[PDB]
Amino acid sequence: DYVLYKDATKPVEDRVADLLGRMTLAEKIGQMTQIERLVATPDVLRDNFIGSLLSGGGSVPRKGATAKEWQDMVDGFQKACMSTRLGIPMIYGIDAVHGQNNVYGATIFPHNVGLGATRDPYLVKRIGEATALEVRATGIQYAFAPCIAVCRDPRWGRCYESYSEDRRIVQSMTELIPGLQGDVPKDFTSGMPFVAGKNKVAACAKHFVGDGGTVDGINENNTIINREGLMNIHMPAYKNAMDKGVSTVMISYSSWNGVKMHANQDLVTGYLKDTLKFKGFVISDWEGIDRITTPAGSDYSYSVKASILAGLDMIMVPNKYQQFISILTGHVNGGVIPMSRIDDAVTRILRVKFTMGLFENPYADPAMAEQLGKQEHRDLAREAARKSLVLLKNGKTSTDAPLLPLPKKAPKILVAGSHADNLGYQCGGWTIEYQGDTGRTTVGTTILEAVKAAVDPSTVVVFAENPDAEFVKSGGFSYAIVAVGEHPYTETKGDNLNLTIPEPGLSTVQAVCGGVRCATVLISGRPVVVQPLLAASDALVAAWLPGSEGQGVTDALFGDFGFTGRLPRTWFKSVDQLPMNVGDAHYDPLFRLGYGLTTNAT
Ligand SMILES: OC[C@H]1O[C@@H](S[C@H]2[C@H](O)[C@@H](O)[C@H](O)O[C@@H]2CO)[C@H](O)[C@@H](O)[C@@H]1O
Ligand SMILES: *[C@@H]1O[C@H](CO)[C@@H](O)[C@H](O)[C@H]1NC(C)=O
Repeated sequence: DYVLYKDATKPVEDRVADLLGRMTLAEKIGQMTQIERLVATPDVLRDNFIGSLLSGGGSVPRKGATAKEWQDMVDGFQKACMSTRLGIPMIYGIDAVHGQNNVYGATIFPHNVGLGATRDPYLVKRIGEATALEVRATGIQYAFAPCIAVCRDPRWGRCYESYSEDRRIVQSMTELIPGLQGDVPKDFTSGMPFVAGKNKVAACAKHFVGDGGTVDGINENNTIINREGLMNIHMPAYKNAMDKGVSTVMISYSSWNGVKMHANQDLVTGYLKDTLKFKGFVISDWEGIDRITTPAGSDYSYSVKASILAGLDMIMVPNKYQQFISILTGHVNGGVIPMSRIDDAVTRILRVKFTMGLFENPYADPAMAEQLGKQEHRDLAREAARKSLVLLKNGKTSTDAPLLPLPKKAPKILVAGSHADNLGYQCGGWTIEYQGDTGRTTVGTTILEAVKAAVDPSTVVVFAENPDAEFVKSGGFSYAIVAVGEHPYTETKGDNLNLTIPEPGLSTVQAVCGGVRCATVLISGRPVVVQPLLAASDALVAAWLPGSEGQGVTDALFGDFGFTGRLPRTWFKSVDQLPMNVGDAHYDPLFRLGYGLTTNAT
């Protein structure tokens, strides 16, 4: 009664081949199908031999769910999968792209653009490490991260998910990968997948390729650039990912010179697989195959043929699994898609599952639950937040006293602005909900809370969200901290041609700073029109989307640490200049990539 694939002491490739040789067409196509937990039931998982599940943004068992509730959900799905004839465990994926961010009480790290400002790849690794633990705390084995897009136009609604417009910074930050997955061994072959074990997670380098180079930063659009620019800008970090053993790669919605990435056999098979020698699995984006056609979904039969022939291994359906499975089955049965293509896709999927130890530990570890939101992880996020801040101005004239760092002791201070006490706003998109949200959406410390935690007990802290000029002038304030900026957004909702922050933002800064010396904290996913905020402010800090740990902000405002962050993107003078990147011809920045003022700790 020995079955070689169930034997944990055998080599991964022997286990993969042994299992593959036993599988029916239905079992094989099943591996290739990922479905939303929203459509999953025990019978659906068993009857369709489903290979993977995901939670999309905001797909949660319930609002407020505990780590254990997540574990019990995942384990209930796994129980169903393990009960099939072959008992192939599912892999569960989720967008843990700045911590385990769909989950209440999870540590929310700064978004990527802020992490780019740190120039600290070891920090990002340690964030990968903490994120894996917080993901495994919820029973989940697979994170759709890192986004290694090189955003070339900040009008893109996902620019905050890019570490930098400079491919070299992005390349340096692929250290997230061995943080999430573990360090590959001495003699590792570039392109092979790797995950250390049950305390780590499979990663996903996304979105292949040129997602950050789209015309006018239009999300999911066309990236018009020759092979040499594709390979010089958008590709390099994928090779770094191969060298670090990234387990999966997700394909972009975007097109390259008019060809849909989800149908690009030359790039997916010819380049990623045959040239970079990637041996993990390639996954679609969410209804990515549907979007091959215009309109989307209008020829699903073609979407399945084109994508699987292009070299995609797993399809994030994620809802219409019966139609996907029926169509791919028919294509195989009719000789349109050879068995060799199915066998390759399934080889890769199983290779990742076996390598990461999923057949040995298919179920959650309840002892890991307490990793969620752990104070050591918050301290890390707080460090990252502080390191991400870029000080853009610290004095209206070169002769003024520097405003920062501020003194912790003063009779009375003002904290103001729409973003001074709003956790959701300081977290941005991909936090609790897909699009993010407003207000106290999870566990954290707002800027106002951090000020109160930082200041001398004699210091009276006044909060006013949008005070008028008279209120400020009459307040007897020593100084003000005013926080304003962008509202949370994701993907196309963030595509923005004007890049001016919503009002009241500017008007609040003008009223505050017109009455008292002010430090303006700008919360944004990207450079936004900033000359008017600058002209009003004594000091101004670009804080990006710093996450749950607002004490990172006050750590630098009050001089516990000096400002060290440096712009990871060009700050434009005007949106009419865009696209404009470091190294262009017409390069006329307000602040060049690399700019950032410093302070010393007090
Ligand atoms: O979340 C998986 C995958 O998604 C796309 S966006 C996805 C949201 O998760 C889902 O809740 C919403 O209704 O649909 C959107 C896309 O239309 C994303 O490009 C990718 O990075 C992410 O890993
Ligand atoms: C780019 O966006 C326009 C709408 O702005 C749309 O008509 C077109 O199909 C898009 N192209 C691609 C390749 O996504």
